[PDB]
Amino acid sequence: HMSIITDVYAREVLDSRGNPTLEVEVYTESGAFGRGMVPSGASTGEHEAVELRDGDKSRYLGLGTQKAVDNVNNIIAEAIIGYDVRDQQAIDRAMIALDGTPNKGKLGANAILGVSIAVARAAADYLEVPLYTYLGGFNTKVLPTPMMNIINGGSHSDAPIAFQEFMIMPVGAPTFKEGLRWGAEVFHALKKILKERGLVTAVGDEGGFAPKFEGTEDGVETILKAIEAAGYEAGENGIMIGFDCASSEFYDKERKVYDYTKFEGEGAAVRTSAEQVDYLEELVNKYPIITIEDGMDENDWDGWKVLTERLGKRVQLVGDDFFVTNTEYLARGIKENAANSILIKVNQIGTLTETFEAIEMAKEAGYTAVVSHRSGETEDSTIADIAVATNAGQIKTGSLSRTDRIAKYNQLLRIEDQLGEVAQYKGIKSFYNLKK
Amino acid sequence: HMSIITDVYAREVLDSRGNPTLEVEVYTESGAFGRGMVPSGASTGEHEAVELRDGDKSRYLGLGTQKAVDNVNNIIAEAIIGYDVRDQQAIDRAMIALDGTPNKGKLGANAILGVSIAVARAAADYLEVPLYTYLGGFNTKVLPTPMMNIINGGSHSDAPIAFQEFMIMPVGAPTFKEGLRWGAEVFHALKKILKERGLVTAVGDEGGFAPKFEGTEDGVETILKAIEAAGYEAGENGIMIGFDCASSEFYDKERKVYDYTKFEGEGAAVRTSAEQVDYLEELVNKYPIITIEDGMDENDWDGWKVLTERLGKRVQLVGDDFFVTNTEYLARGIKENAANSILIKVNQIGTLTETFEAIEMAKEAGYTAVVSHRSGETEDSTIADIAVATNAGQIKTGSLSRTDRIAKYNQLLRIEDQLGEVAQYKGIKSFYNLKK
Repeated sequence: HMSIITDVYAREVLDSRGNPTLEVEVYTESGAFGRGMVPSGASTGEHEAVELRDGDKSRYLGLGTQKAVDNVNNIIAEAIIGYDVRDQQAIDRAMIALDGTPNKGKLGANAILGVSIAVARAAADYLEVPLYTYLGGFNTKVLPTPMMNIINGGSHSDAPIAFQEFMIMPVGAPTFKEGLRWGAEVFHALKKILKERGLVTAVGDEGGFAPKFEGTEDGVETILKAIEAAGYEAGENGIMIGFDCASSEFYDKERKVYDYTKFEGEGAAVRTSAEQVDYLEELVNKYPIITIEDGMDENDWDGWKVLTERLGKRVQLVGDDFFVTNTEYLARGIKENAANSILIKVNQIGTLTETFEAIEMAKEAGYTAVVSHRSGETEDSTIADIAVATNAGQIKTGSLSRTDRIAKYNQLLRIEDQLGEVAQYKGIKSFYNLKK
Repeated sequence: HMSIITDVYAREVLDSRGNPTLEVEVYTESGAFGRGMVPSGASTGEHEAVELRDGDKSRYLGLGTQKAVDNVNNIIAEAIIGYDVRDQQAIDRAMIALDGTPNKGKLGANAILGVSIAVARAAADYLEVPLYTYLGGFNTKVLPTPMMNIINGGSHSDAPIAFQEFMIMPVGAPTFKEGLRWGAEVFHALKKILKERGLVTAVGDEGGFAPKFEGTEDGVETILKAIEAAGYEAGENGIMIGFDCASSEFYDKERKVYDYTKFEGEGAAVRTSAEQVDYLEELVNKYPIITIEDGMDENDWDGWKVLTERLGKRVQLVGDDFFVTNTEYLARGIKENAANSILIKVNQIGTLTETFEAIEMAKEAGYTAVVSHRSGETEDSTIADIAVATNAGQIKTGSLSRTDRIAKYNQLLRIEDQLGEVAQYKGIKSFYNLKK
């Protein structure tokens, strides 16, 4: 038919670290071939694209997702059928205003993401045309600019460091074909610094470091020296650096300040709201610095003003929790009048329709839509393809430790060659409203 | 040429930890565009298969595969048109004549494997059959068995241990689905202790760790005890383990004696050839083994003849560096009883048809085969379906706590869903080399 439906199939698969996910076959006869699934991460207690799990001993130690798959696999056969897969919106938006749960799922947020992923894929590679380029008109070309990691912290790290990560960028990059070498170099060349001086024997994350390092204020030698003779200049021109500070971790709501004495030593002073801000601004003033991420909790409604009050046209700040690409919060960013970037963790936004609506809504004013990877990932590059399709601009995928991220990078380069002529990056306009 | 295997299209792509590889596409005159790619790994000198890497030191320290991509596109593009409409062997096994070198370095084992995989994974393009069905056996319904690295070693060992990598093995699940869990459950049990241990929880990109013990009257006790606490039994009525000895290396070539003062503390203990096998005689019996990779050295000829006479039905003699998956080397082991099994490395052998033929010849000599993971881990899951195609089943699949390793099962659960009705679990009686 290619326009009517009377038959489909679906199933489940495993994911990274052992959080299996969905897998649905929405083909028409033997007239379609592709794949459909979604990454995942198990949690609760927040308005995420929260994920539904089984817990039954038979369902892979209680970590199976067949129970959430059952909401689709039990009540279809030939009963509810009658809608088509060509109509992207008929699946995307006719569904939400039937359940309307606040945290994005009763039958499954990951289910509703993977299902529409399959919907998009069901004829993408059929058309013999790239996936990103055909979901509306023809207007998706830009590979999201990758921001790379150099440090990690918290319980995601082997050593006691607070800030969840520090990040640098290839702002000098001409094109992705050649640029693929730069990021791989920054990861390969993380074993030759210590000798100039005599330093510590510890290991680290996907390509960031977790050292037994005495104090936060000194984190310079392990990074700047492994910026210079990482193969590249460091200084404060030509090359940039960035940070990240795990917004919704800790807030002394009982006293209207923050705290950072969790990881500061017992001999340290009280780091505050303003001591946090001014300590980042210290490197904003006399360090090559543009990009920042997180630091302020789900509700730091007024606090998101602050990092763009005086840290004005000199930086760009990503906010995970209060933005999460969610529609209501993405609107309230305007109500606060001072948002500047957003985090687009794929399993925080749900359907692709809302994904692109919110992405364009943000990027209209210059927001850099950072589509960020997740622990539980599959062999498909659906997330980076979505980022390309929605012309997000920025992508956060850690470093080259994991082949499932290497797969995203490879698929995006394949895409670049299918494009042919895309040596594109927007220069200083990549962060846009900047003159410092 | 309405039905002639006409066109190809390869490219250069990536794999684990920033190493380039190659991807191939073969087009039929029916509507095919199929994609497929191969992992990375290279050597030189003896008969071992060899990659062709770009001489430009910029392209990943000279690890660029663009020259292999050219060997495909500028040479094979004219050697595929006009040939037979349907002939698996004639189509695929004819690349050594074109290369002119036995090790296949001039054209490339990776490129040759990609060329083969393109047509072999053309199922939905036009074959009407799955890959396992096509590659030489029609109605196989065989399922995998993981040997996984969770504790590192070998080259990383300043401690009083040597072992290159511990492989834990599941054997005795009630039915074919439950075998996956029976092997996957152990990494969680190891993590149960390691995190509270802290004794350098160094994480390798395999997904494992590198812990240390102190001495005897406990060192190994925890292997038995932790799985007891988890409840899983031990032995060929339970969980069994296998070791990658890395014998061919540790056996100092300049001295030719298994002197283990190399990795252990300086002292007295030393093992010779006539005294090594008592190492296993004391180890295996209280801590059972299932699979041993390259049980002992290749420069030790007269002395492989104690293990197969003492425990020669319980200790699988998996030969990797004894065979290098090559036809001539495998025939060597066959000719005069140097082992009883083969480790497969598809990127070493070169083609799916060569892998199938090698497994067929191993079956003819009573040798069980095992596909194995390689350093450059792909996202394409073709490399592992050949084992199910030839009923080899077992696979070395890194550590299942990561996506590079999970993707293979994420693929093969589709095969497990497709057995038919006749999949009664052979299980502990699957072996034909063992339990003669």
